[PDB]
Amino acid sequence: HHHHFNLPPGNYKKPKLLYCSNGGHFLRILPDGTVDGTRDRSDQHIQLQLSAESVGEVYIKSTETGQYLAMDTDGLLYGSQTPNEEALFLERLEENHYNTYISKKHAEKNWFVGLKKNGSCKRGPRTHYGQKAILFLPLPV
Repeated sequence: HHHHFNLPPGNYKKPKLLYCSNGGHFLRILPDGTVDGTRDRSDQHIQLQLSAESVGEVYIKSTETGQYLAMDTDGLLYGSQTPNEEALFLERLEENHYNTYISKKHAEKNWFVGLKKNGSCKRGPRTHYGQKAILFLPLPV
């Protein structure tokens, strides 16, 4: 492993909203495959169902469209029609409180799922431990 194994206490029984403290946005996967953040809690594309593949590994899926969150070869998040290797993330506890998601495929480069204050996603290479952009809080829908 290239990363620690502190895991968050939550479970995957129910869908969640992934709230980013950085700018106060909910992770969103649009129908056209676009990924970004929105502060609008009424949005129908922010409800996400997480599921464990192996301990500490998860798929993050739009309950509204069935698209899986994934990060491509150049570090961009996108919504995938199918659950592939680019869609697996290492879900870990951070700062003894938050949830962070590292791209499994690009774990050695420390590429995280992250939202900027303006609500746009961060490209993998631009993320890193210590940023507020990578810190999420899963909230009930």
